[PDB]
Amino acid sequence: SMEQVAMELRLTELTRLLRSVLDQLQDKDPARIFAQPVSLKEVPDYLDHIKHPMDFATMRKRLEAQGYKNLHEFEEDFDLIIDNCMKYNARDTVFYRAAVRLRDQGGVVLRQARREVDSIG
Repeated sequence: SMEQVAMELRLTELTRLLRSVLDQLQDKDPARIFAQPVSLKEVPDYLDHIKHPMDFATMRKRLEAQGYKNLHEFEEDFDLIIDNCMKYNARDTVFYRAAVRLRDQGGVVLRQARREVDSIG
């Protein structure tokens, strides 16, 4: 149908916006602490602590499969990155600190993205 296509153009544009959002968030992690999944070869107990691992490469795969239906689902995944880190790592670690800084700097980006999503519809 013509509607199904209109719908698909909206998703494609949402994906385009979320891709730019993802790039902006990932720039706030210059150390690349959150770039890839935590290695289960190197942290073999990880899944005993963290039940829903997340990282920027895994978000990018979902994004490019147009697997995010709305900004809420995208934010859920970004929040996992931060919250998993803040639980697994102690407060006095470069990892925890990196998550706090990503959360704080990401807030600004996410704030405007929500306005753009509501605005463009």
